Amino acid sequence: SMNPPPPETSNPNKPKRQTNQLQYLLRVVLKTLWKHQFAWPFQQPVDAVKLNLPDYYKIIKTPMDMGTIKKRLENNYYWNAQECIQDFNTMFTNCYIYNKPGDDIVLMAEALEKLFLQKINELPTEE
Ligand SMILES: COc1ccccc1Oc1nccc(-c2c(-c3ccc(F)cc3)ncn2C2CCNCC2)n1
Ligand SMILES: [Cl-]
Repeated sequence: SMNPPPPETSNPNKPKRQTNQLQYLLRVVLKTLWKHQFAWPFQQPVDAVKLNLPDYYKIIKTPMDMGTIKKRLENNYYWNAQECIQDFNTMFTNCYIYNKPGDDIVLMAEALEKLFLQKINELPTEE
């Protein structure tokens, strides 16, 4: 089945702001996750056509990936850090819903998620 368009990453009509926490989410969290050895399947939308997963977008109706998150952060798409954190969590959750526990892709997600949680533990206070 066709892939859907990727998630919106820029909205001219949606107010913008920079905060310490959003800067940290881009320059620390996204950066560190991106460089992880297991990051590659998470760096762009799931290409269900290429991967021959005709049921992927029948099951997953709230897709997310780190390529989209990088753009949202760069485009100052988020008003607050919680919106961005939610996107990371959605990305991991989708992986867990579609796949079986113990599958390689799930172990990979779990490694990134642990790293993610470690980094959000050190989220700066919104000074
Ligand atoms: C470990 O990745 C792969 C393994 C074998 C073949 C291709 C692979 O690449 C890949 N790229 C993007 C997504 C996925 C993926 C996701 C996926 C990845 C990220 C995400 F956020 C959500 C789902 N869920 C399942 N898969 C594959 C499908 C083929 N059989 C092995 C798992 N795999
Ligand atoms: Cl596996």
